[PDB]
Amino acid sequence: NLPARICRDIELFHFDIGPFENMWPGIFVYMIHRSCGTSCFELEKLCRFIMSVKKNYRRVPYHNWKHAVTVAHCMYAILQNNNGLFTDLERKGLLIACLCHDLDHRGFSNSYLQKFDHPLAALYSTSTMEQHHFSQTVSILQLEGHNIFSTLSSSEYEQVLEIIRKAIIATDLALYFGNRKQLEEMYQTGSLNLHNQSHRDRVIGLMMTACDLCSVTKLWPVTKLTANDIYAEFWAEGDEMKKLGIQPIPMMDRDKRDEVPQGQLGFYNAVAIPCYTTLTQILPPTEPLLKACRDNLNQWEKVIR
Ligand SMILES: COc1cc2ncnc(N3CCC[C@@H](c4ccccc4)C3)c2cc1OCCc1ccccn1
Ligand SMILES: [Mg+2]
Ligand SMILES: [Zn+2]
Repeated sequence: NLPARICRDIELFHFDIGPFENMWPGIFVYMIHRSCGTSCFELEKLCRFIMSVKKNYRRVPYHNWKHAVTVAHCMYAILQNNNGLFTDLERKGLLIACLCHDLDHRGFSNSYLQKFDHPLAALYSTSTMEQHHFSQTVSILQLEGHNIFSTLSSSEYEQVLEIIRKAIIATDLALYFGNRKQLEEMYQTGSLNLHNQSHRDRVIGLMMTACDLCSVTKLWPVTKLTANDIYAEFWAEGDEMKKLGIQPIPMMDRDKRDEVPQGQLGFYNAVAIPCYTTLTQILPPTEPLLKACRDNLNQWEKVIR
């Protein structure tokens, strides 16, 4: 049962879920309750799903259980401040998608898996980890007593899984660049139509990027510390690249760590600011994400001087 400070602060886009792991499941239950109703999931079925999801996240520095819940929380905040736009089913699916969207991640990029010749890259040639993440989600749903969608009709079940599939695939950031370009064209020609399912999928995709990247929308101390965990995986990957005989990109090369601030500038200019700029144009109540993103861009510019 949620303490008062969290009942309040959880509505803030910049909420941080804290260091107490055992609290995160109740945090997610509360979010899904508040967004989708307490009559919607069988409580002990949902609990069991949640613990099995936790168990199939790995102890990696960043792509871990904490990241998953944090991304779900960003989605909760977007959904709360955009009442009436998304269906019951969409809100259920998106929150579950966010919880599940990095299942069984190793802390390595699709590119590294492809260079390594990992079996997953043979099985899923594109969006490799993201296809696996969705595969893991289904496997967990098929375990005895884990079908949190058991009361929905067959049709609604296939529907919500497809919502989840597309949302998890969309977290492959390689897809974001084209998606966002399409959406910005749509916005500026006044052609964006939320009743159009393909447009709607794009908007959900962008929301999934926004949540996945949300470390850059927290207050600076959180953003800065989260970047330590992000780079710990990047640098581990570049070491691994060095071990296959391949010179890693700078971002993954620990020997170029003094360039981290310049790198952050690059990322904010080319990815984060455009992402939340476009999201605020479509969903104006998401503006606090953009403002916090800009403040962090200013902090990184401060570090450089
Ligand atoms: C919050 O920090 C980041 C989070 C990221 N999350 C997912 N993917 C990334 N990258 C994937 C490959 C390309 C990269 C990118 C794309 C466009 C411009 C810049 C970077 C995005 C990320 C890069 C980040 O900054 C790390 C930024 C960085 C870049 C270079 C050297 C040191 N740090
Ligand atoms: Mg991912
Ligand atoms: Zn993620």
